[PDB]
Parts: sequence; C-alpha cells; structure tokens
Amino acid sequence: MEMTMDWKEALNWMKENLEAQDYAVLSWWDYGNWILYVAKKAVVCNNFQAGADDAAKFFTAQSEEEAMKIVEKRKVRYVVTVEELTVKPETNKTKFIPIMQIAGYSPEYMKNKEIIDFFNKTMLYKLHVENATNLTHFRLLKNFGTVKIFEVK
Repeated sequence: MEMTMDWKEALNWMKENLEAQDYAVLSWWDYGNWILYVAKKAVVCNNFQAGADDAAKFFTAQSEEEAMKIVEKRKVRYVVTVEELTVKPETNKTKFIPIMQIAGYSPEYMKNKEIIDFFNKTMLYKLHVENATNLTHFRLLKNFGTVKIFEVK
C-alpha cells in the first residue's frame, strides 16, 4: 500500500494540528502505522490482531449510540475515514468487505444490493459519504479528498 498525496497532506496536518502526545485516533487497521509513526498519534489499531475488531464494529454500527460505546471504550477523539473503505456504485471492490467479515458478517451469502443497503445505514456511510451532517457526536474537521478526519463531540 503506497502513500498517496491526500494521505501525505492528511498526516502532516494531523501531526501539527491534533493535540500533542490520552486519546486515540480511530481508523481501519491498514493505516495504523502511518498515523502512529508519521502523524505521531495513538491509534485504535495498527495490525489485524488488536483493535481491528473495535474499528470494524464502529464502522459497521447503524446507530451513533452503539458507535459511541467503542469511542468511550477506546478513548477516541478523532476518526479517519478513507474513500477506498466505502462501497462504490461502479464496482463491487471495496475494503468494506473485509471490514464486514471482521465484524462477523458473511457477505458472500448476501445479495449485492443487500450489502449496499447495509452499507448505507452504517457509521462509515454517515461519516465519509454524508460528511457527518446527520450525526450528533461527530463533525467533519478536515477534508483531504479521499481522506477525511472527524472530531468526536
């Protein structure tokens, strides 16, 4: 996985803008090392074994209430979403599949539209796609194109 322009700008921005290091940044485990070592901020997960399941439960949650349980449990202050995690209308490819699998779902038994309909009710959708406009405890902080960072409130 290569470092994109958007990621470079996002990581540099959080390095000098987020409170210096108490709290953690929640994102998919694939980006953990970047946030931890490049942005110098604690993460919910940076590998598959630990924290990845918490992140998956958060992203696949259908209510802010259920999502806030993970936020409180992990001391989450910021959330980072990425376009490659979302479901796109033009393809079946998306990291939402492994996210679902780790969350305990078996997408291979679901119809394509059932997967899309499910995605449209999740936190990942309400955050990245709707820009948290319909969320009470989350607010879009900075939009780096494919990478977005949200603040917990």
